[PDB]
Amino acid sequence: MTEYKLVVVGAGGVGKSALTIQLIQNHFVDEYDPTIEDSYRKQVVIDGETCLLDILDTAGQEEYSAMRDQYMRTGEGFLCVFAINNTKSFEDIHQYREQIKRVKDSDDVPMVLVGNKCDLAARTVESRQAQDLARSYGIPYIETSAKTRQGVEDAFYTLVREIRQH
Ligand SMILES: Nc1nc2c(ncn2[C@@H]2O[C@H](COP(=O)(O)OP(=O)(O)NP(=O)(O)O)[C@@H](O)[C@H]2O)c(=O)[nH]1
Ligand SMILES: [Ca+2]
Ligand SMILES: [Ca+2]
Ligand SMILES: [Mg+2]
Ligand SMILES: [Mg+2]
Repeated sequence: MTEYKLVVVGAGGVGKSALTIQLIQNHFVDEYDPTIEDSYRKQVVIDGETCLLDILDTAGQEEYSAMRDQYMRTGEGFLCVFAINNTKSFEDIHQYREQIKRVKDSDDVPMVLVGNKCDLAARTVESRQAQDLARSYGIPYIETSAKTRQGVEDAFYTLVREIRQH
């Protein structure tokens, strides 16, 4: 069956693990345990196609930035996550996109911009600002909440649909 290699990237604490675990395991991780690098696999049907999602949950702590090159080489599609209550995390997106662009030597890498924690009211990144960033990258913007599950499947499945346009 077709396999899709997804990689979830973004600053520390934005909810990469919580999103991935919500998708794969259907529960919300409330506690905060920083990730080094974990892998998840699951067979799922997306638009009629049985496929295997292979998902890499990466480190947001800058200490582990040396590991990015390796996972960017291997990944087919990138979920670029910030939190809508973390302006700095939104600004950090560009450094991830730029490295992906270098490593892939490509301006057309399958990606989806994700504004997570949309259940929280302390928003400092408005939808339109993120829409604009995604537009400049040629990619979709989707808001999510790992806590409520809002948008979670949509974000990951959209990334599969972007890889398929590639
Ligand atoms: N309210 C709310 N809290 C969230 C959401 N996603 C994550 N959190 C919380 O934010 C904290 C960090 O989540 P986590 O998934 O561990 O972030 P991370 O991006 O994987 N961290 P790291 O980069 O260090 O591995 C946790 O306490 C988690 O419960 C969300 O959608 N809504
Ligand atoms: Ca829980
Ligand atoms: Ca692009
Ligand atoms: Mg994590
Ligand atoms: Mg503002």
